[PDB]
Amino acid sequence: GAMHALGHCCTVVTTRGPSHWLLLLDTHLGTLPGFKVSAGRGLPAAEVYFEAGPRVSLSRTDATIVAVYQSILFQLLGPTFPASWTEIGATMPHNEYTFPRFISNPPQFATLAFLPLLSPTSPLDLRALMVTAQLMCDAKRLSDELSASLHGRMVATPEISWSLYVVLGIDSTQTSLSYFTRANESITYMRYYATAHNIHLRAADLPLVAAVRLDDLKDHQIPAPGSDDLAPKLRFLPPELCLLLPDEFDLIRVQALQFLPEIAKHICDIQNTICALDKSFPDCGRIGGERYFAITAGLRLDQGRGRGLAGWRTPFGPFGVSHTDVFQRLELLGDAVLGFIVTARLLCLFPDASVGTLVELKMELVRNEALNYLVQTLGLPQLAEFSNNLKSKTWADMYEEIVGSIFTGPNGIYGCEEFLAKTLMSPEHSKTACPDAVTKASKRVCMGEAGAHEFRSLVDYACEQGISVFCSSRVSTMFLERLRDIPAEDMLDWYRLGIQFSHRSGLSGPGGVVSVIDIMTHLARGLWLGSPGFYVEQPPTIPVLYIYHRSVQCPVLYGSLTTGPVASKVLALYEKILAYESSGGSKHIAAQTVSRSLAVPIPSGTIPFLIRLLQIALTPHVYQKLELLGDAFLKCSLALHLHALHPTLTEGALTRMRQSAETNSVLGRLTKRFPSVVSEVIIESHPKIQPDSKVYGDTFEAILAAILLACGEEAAGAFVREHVLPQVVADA
Ligand SMILES: [Mn+2]
Ligand SMILES: [Mn+2]
Ligand SMILES: [Mn+2]
Ligand SMILES: [Mn+2]
Ligand SMILES: [Mn+2]
Ligand SMILES: [Mn+2]
Ligand SMILES: [Mn+2]
Ligand SMILES: [Mn+2]
Ligand SMILES: [Mn+2]
Ligand SMILES: [Mn+2]
Ligand SMILES: [Mn+2]
Ligand SMILES: [Mn+2]
Repeated sequence: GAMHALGHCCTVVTTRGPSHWLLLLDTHLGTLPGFKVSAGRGLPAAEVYFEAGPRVSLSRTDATIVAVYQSILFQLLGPTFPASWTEIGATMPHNEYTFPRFISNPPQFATLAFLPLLSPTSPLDLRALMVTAQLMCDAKRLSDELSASLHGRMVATPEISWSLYVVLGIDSTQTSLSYFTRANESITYMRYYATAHNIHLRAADLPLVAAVRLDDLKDHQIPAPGSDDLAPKLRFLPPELCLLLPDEFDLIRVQALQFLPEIAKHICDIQNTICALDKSFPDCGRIGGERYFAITAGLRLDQGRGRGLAGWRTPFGPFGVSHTDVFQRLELLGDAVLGFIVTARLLCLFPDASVGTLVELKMELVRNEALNYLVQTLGLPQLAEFSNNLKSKTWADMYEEIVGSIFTGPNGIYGCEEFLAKTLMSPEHSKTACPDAVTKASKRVCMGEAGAHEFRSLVDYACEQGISVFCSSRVSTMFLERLRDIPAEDMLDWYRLGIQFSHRSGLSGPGGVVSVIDIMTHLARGLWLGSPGFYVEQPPTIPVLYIYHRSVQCPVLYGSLTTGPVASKVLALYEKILAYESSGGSKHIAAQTVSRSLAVPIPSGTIPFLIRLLQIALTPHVYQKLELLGDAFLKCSLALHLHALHPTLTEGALTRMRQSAETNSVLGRLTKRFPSVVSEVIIESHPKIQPDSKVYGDTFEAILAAILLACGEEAAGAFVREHVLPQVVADA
């Protein structure tokens, strides 16, 4: 209509070859996921690929010049198609959508126009359109104009539904006057058209035409000047009813064009999917076409049905990866990121807890029985659709998939973390009168006018009522216990923070619902993502702040280190840990040596703190939790590095591969590649230890954590792809 014209380079491929087109959309739908179309309706199986182009503008005139070519197309497509892509699309029967059970009537309806292209690189020529359209307009009738120059050329029958055919050659063996037969009936051509279509031939004495109706021709190739490999479907028609199409409209071109209603339908499919389930599926950040495929992959647990997923068409992700495989490799990855988040946040939520109990709590939340509950609460099962022909499929899987999907979306870890906070903790996780002292204490809190003697009352009654805000029972129980250790005057900061999250996530106003469960939850959230660090039991409290190193910051919550209520807590630890008096001897020497032996560029002025975190990784009994964290991160890191490295592989492959480089022995050897000073301190702290010992692999994970903790994530990530990634053995 106006400048508004996003370009897309289509490529319709079939047995014969590729057909390119320039798709102009009046809307922003990011990149469009290709899709292949099964064999049927006269036309054979094919594949359609998309790929963003330039944002081509158009002067109203050029817009009318496009209109023309379009009508041409609509005419070559026949009467079974209304001259309007937008209409051809909005007429779609429900059974042809990716979610036929969730059809929405979106506000707008994209406008599309297809243009011919010689090569995926060729520019847009608005003048080449005239020439083209002219050719069509000045198209003679075969009876106006040898059988070797028409062989292969296309031609339709205007008076005959514009059906399309491919000229094979003039058959002088007979003429329109000739005869053909049926079981118990012999008729002349001329007569037939007069009887049926009720048309009166004029050049009845003209030599008939021998061509194959495009339908029948499905994918069969064209013989040579009648050697007629397979000629039973072959038919004959009056050169006068034949309108020879100009060279350009060659088979490839023609037939390829029979797959445009479908590209339109595709756009219609998408759009419909988007605004129908968009606010019903965990937001990933994606939009348009990618948000679509993302929804299909997460909601279409079963594969297409012969004909296809959404009609005859079946959308494939980058590298032609099925939505099925995508779900497979997003869960695998969601499982790991989810695992790492939990390990990190629990460490801080229970800085005094032991690894043992820290691992029990983890499962307590990452457990299938648990996630299968968060999924039920997310109302996903209802949207989940599939023909129960798929066997170890689980709801819980969907949770990890979403997590894996948020991460790879533009929202990333910041997204998974949010998704996580909301879901794992909720007032809907506990059951349910109350005294007066509590009710009044509730409101006062709802408006900050609440103090220390008002929260304790709230925690105790929530302590003696069995209030739970985690999908787990022990975790919840364990939670309330922590609060007991928390000084009342510190809880309002956790609240104002929890209530802060509930808001920017659109799941709550500026102020809480005014209930005790509600109140407790806002603390939970806040304490979940708020706690500064943990203790390395009998030597201070390690601060978890590898998140302030991320290139993108989120002050609204976390804030800055230059200073908030929460922010100040972490930094407090950070310094107190620098305020420690390094006993510098060897553990410090090894610590130093490891620092420069990273072969990785860590952010500046991050060294001193790193060294600290290294000595701790080196000293025995203390590296306990660091290892726990390293293990988790490493698992996440690798999965990622492989996920990117092998876009076509699935779970198993990806699993076996990363697990290969996680075994202690593997990690241990790495630990040895450090200048002996390291190996030395180990043996130093451990009497009569062996080269195949565990501590070797275990301290490595301890190190890895030390990098993440002090240098940030990506720094550690590079650490992994530089030293550990290389050790992954190939399935082959
Ligand atoms: Mn309908
Ligand atoms: Mn008549
Ligand atoms: Mn992917
Ligand atoms: Mn603790
Ligand atoms: Mn389980
Ligand atoms: Mn599975
Ligand atoms: Mn699972
Ligand atoms: Mn609001
Ligand atoms: Mn591991
Ligand atoms: Mn791959
Ligand atoms: Mn030992
Ligand atoms: Mn280990």
